[PDB]
Amino acid sequence: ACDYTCGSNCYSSSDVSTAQAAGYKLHEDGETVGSNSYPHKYNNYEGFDFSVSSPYYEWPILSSGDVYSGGSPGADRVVFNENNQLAGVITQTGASGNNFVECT
Ligand SMILES: [Ca+2]
Repeated sequence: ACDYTCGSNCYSSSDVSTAQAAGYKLHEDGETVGSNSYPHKYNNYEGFDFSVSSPYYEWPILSSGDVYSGGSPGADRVVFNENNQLAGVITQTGASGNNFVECT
């Protein structure tokens, strides 16, 4: 079973914790990786109901289980906040342009 399903990508709770730990470390180090500079601020224009408060940051999560190191980020992402609390798992998959949709 999937703890989080983004389009056709299945994710376990272990996948999301491994991702978030990598992103959070980069945020503490004031560093980024990839052409689009991740992690970077996430604005919740879509009004997703997060039970953790902002500021929020996004980091790519990959379908392969590897942690993101540069190269193609895919469409999925973890969103965490300033206290290193998980907000939710989101995707561009099924969404136009600059929208996101939640992972289910
Ligand atoms: Ca996995």
